[PDB]
Amino acid sequence: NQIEIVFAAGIALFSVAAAYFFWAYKKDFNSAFLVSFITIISYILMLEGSLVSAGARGGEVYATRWLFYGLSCSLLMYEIARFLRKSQSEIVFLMFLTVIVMGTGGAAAYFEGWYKIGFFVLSSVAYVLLVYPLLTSVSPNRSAVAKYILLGWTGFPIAFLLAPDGFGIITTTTAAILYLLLDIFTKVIFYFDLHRKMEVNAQKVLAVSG
Amino acid sequence: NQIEIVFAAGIALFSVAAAYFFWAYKKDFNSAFLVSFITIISYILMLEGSLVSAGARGGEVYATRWLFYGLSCSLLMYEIARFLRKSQSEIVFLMFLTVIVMGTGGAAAYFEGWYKIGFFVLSSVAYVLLVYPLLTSVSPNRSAVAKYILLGWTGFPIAFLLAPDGFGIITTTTAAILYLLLDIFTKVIFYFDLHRKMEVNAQKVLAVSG
Amino acid sequence: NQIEIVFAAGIALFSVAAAYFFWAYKKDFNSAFLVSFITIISYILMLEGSLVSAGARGGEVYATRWLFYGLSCSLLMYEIARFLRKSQSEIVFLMFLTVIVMGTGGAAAYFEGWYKIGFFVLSSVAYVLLVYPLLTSVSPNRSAVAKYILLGWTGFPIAFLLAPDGFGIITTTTAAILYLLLDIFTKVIFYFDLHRKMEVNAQKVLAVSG
Ligand SMILES: *C\C=C(C)/C=C/C=C(C)/C=C/C1=C(C)CCCC1(C)C
Ligand SMILES: *C\C=C(C)/C=C/C=C(C)/C=C/C1=C(C)CCCC1(C)C
Ligand SMILES: *C\C=C(C)/C=C/C=C(C)/C=C/C1=C(C)CCCC1(C)C
Ligand SMILES: CCCCCCCCCCCC
Ligand SMILES: CCCCCCCCCCCC
Ligand SMILES: CCCCCCCCCCCC
Ligand SMILES: CCCCCCCCCCCC
Ligand SMILES: CCCCCCCCCCCC
Ligand SMILES: CCCCCCCCCCCC
Ligand SMILES: CCCCCCCCCCCC
Ligand SMILES: CCCCCCCCCCCC
Ligand SMILES: CCCCCCCCCCCC
Repeated sequence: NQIEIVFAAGIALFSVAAAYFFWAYKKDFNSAFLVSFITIISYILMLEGSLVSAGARGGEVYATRWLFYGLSCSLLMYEIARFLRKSQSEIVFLMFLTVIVMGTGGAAAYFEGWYKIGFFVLSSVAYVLLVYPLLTSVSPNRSAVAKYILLGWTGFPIAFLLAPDGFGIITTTTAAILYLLLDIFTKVIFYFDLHRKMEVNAQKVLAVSG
Repeated sequence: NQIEIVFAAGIALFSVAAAYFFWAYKKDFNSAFLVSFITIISYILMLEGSLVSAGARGGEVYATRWLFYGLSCSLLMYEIARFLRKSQSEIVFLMFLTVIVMGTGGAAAYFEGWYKIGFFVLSSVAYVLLVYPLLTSVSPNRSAVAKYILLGWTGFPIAFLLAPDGFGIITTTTAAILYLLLDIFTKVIFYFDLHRKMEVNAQKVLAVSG
Repeated sequence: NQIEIVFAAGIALFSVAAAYFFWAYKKDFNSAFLVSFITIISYILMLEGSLVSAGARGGEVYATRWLFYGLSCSLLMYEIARFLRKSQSEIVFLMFLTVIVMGTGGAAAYFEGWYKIGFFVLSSVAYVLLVYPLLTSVSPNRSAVAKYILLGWTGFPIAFLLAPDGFGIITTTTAAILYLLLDIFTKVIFYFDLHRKMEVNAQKVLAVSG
């Protein structure tokens, strides 16, 4: 009952964000639009109940959340890594790491016992490899970005461990509200905050070889 | 009984098209070959009955059709967008839209009630965003292409609404014949018609910077 | 019992290989690391028993093995094709073929009767198209590479036909040991053997236009 309302709020908010982002930005590759549109699909699937499995302490796990993050967060990571002027091959690497983090997180959420532990460890290893080059970047853009990695991206494995995906210390519904707050921060606030600086950065890189 | 014959015809025709396209074209990236080869796989899976679900008015839905279109139609969209000399980042955007249209169409086909409606709406929104830059292109190549978008690509959501995927006004078998006709048009006739002009266009773009 | 030990050995070995490859190579796009990390995930899923189906002569089939090869072997194929200085569009083509080979091989393994035969034929056709430009390459690098294609990549369809995936002449456990030997050869020995020559090749291509 309660969790349907959370998922409905997610559908509504990301529909508004997608419509806004498409209208506000240039009518070309709009990662902000795609990230939100994909998240709409993900929230509808969770509302539908398409793959709900038993979590810890009697909660539920919605492992398609994590699988769709493999797509939307790769777009986010493209923006972040470009913003920090990583090389093209490091951008691709970081995007691969991102997909791996999300895919193994979905496995860790769904599976049990030692499989959950094993997949959570692999996800965490790839995640350390993902954020270390972001957090240690010498780019002047590192601090604008660090707050998304530290409070947003890193909030997810913390929420995961508390949630039925992990130990089940908090309920399914409270976990879902937490994931929705983190989604708004990493997928919507991120662009309101950084869209213009990222576009200006993209123009400077285009104009200046090297 | 009848629908097995339709799917068998699809297997046979796309096997011949793939063999022809591989032989006829250069032994390099051959999108025509890949589009047909992928469609072969899709028809075998539908003949096998791998994920058949109940549609409207007592028909059947073969939602893997739509999922495989996310792969083969991205290759088609690459050809179309390149043909109209869209920028590299607009090509990628249009390819993303294409995958979204097909993925949400497969969800709309499979799911029911308000979920079918919701996913059909999201698919239609992405589809309007996909074809608007194609149909309004100033490229001299726009008219050669418009007939595929207007009669072929747009025939699919019309067939979908009539089919058990949508309202079920026509039977599963009649829908499948219609989808096969649309497949031959958008995946085979398309290349017989446009292959040479697309290759010439690709050569001119390679030779002339700007 | 016995096969759990094989899968555990795979988990252990690829974890060591991934850790070694990440440490040994440059902290940038590391295909050797990703190939091994992905294979870890695949072995954990097979140990878990996530999609086990009945094979021939009373064996078992682990069709997720083949599906994950579509990802790890595309990275390998990127390295191989680059090593032979194939053009960018031929590299993409070969990578598409690779995904098709693995995807249809997973279908052939899982399905039965004429579907197994049909999908094995399609996989074999794409595989001939994949290796013919590798085996006939005029690159001086062709011979270093030919032993991986001839003994490793081609060992898989042979093992497949013997295994419960195919005729079931050998048991599930013996097939799994054979696949693990082939994995170590094509994914680990490959890099110990060829890593330096591939990096030197990549530097020469970067430095010399044409
Ligand atoms: C929705 C938007 C974003 C940026 C989501 C990010 C998610 C993560 C960083 C999740 C990480 C995980 C870790 C590191 C390990 C356990 C499994 C998780 C997938 C929750
Ligand atoms: C097989 C070849 C092609 C070009 C297929 C194209 C399919 C579509 C354009 C389908 C579109 C859909 C729409 C717009 C909305 C409902 C769901 C559909 C997937 C049928
Ligand atoms: C794990 C690493 C590698 C390089 C795996 C390669 C696998 C193949 C070349 C498999 C080929 C198949 C063929 C050609 C036809 C039957 C199905 C297979 C997938 C086994
Ligand atoms: C303009 C360039 C955007 C690049 C988008 C890359 C596509 C990411 C797909 C990841 C699939 C899991
Ligand atoms: C500049 C565009 C880079 C696109 C990066 C692609 C990442 C692909 C990851 C695929 C993993 C499934
Ligand atoms: C059922 C008792 C009412 C629950 C009130 C808590 C809901 C507020 C959640 C808001 C999260 C932003
Ligand atoms: C020669 C360039 C061809 C580009 C092919 C792009 C690959 C599309 C994959 C889409 C996956 C759903
Ligand atoms: C010039 C090659 C452009 C390739 C476009 C890639 C599209 C990736 C879409 C991935 C969505 C799942
Ligand atoms: C069962 C009665 C015969 C059905 C004849 C209609 C089949 C012709 C379909 C051709 C579609 C191109
Ligand atoms: C440095 C360039 C590496 C290119 C990696 C391509 C991504 C392959 C994804 C294939 C998905 C099945
Ligand atoms: C130089 C990087 C080339 C990357 C090749 C992408 C191959 C995409 C195959 C997608 C099939 C699902
Ligand atoms: C159960 C009888 C012992 C089986 C011994 C064979 C195991 C050796 C396999 C090693 C493969 C490299």
